[PDB]
Amino acid sequence: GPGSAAADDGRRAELADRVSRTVADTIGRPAGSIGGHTSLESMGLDSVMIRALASRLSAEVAPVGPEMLFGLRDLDELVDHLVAAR
Ligand SMILES: *P(=O)(O)OCC(C)(C)[C@@H](O)C(=O)NCCC(=O)NCCS
Repeated sequence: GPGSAAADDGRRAELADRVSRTVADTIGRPAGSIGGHTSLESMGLDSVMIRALASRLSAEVAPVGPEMLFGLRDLDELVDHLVAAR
């Protein structure tokens, strides 16, 4: 039927769970605390954590450089890049 919240919104959710676990392992928090709308400032993602997270996302989700991660608002903007890279 009609798209909700968008067309192919479920294809982001398949990648966003892998992103959330990959972020959780980088910052040392429980995986249940992470979610798509969470700001990267609220997760403490400084330059060193971003350089680690880029390598971790390349190993566990899809290839990405830290130059993309410095441009992000939240994990919803990131998963739109990685779902399109596959
Ligand atoms: P990245 O190498 O671009 O930056 C790393 C950083 C630790 C400097 C950055 O993430 C940051 O927190 N910048 C703000 C620093 C600040 O407002 N005051 C100095 C705190 S020691």
